[PDB]
Amino acid sequence: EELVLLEEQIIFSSAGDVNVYDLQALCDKVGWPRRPLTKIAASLRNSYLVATLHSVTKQLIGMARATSDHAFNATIWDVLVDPSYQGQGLGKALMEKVIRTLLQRDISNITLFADNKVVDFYKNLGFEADPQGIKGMFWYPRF
Amino acid sequence: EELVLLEEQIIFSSAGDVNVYDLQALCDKVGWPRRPLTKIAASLRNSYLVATLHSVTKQLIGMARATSDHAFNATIWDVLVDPSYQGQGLGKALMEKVIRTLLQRDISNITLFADNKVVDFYKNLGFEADPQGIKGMFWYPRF
Repeated sequence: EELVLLEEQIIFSSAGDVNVYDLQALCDKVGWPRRPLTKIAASLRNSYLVATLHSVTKQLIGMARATSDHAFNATIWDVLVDPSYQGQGLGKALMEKVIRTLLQRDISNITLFADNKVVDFYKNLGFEADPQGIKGMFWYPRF
Repeated sequence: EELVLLEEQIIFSSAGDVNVYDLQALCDKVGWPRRPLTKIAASLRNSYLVATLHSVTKQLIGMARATSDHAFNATIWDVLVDPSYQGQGLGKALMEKVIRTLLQRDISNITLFADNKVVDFYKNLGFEADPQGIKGMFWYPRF
């Protein structure tokens, strides 16, 4: 559940205790538009998994979460690493521990939706786009 | 929550009371491989929405479900209609009431993963594949 990955030491956790203001700040640094904090809070309590990287010298520096039906499917959302800490393998390690936690829970199929600029990053983790022509689709997206 | 769509009368419901054996039979008729009934049961209890079509003259004839983080995302899974009842607009109406229920709950982005043979069916409902080059990805899929 709580594990040191690096040594300042970077700690992984799947406790899911994220302060919504800390997450907002982290989303600001990576240039994300703000979303209502009560909604962020709702999304955290109702995610199947909330996985965090913290920097204790505790500062939140990464997050990934997933939705799931606890059986067949889990979809990963909102993966981000503090840009001051990128390039050090911390995103790659966050995702690995997320995938492994979901496999540990026997979830048959792990899914995500990837921006074009970050598709190769997911390929290198074992994700595969449009398997056998399956298409990811959104309802009237505004991106 | 419970609504008549057609008149035998076809009833829509979002109660989520699905007997796992009824669902297994319905999956058999559309030619789906079986999955462990305890897992199906788990997937039903832990879906954000379980939507059913029944034929009362009660026989289960359609289902759709979704996962969700109750805020920003909902992904639709396991949409099926009894093949004896296909072509009568019942799948199209099941999906509409699913989308509308999710919008009623203020979910920002509605997602699904579509087989190639059924992508146009979802387009005609307002879904859009690979918006701005986003790619749906699975982890080591075996399809």
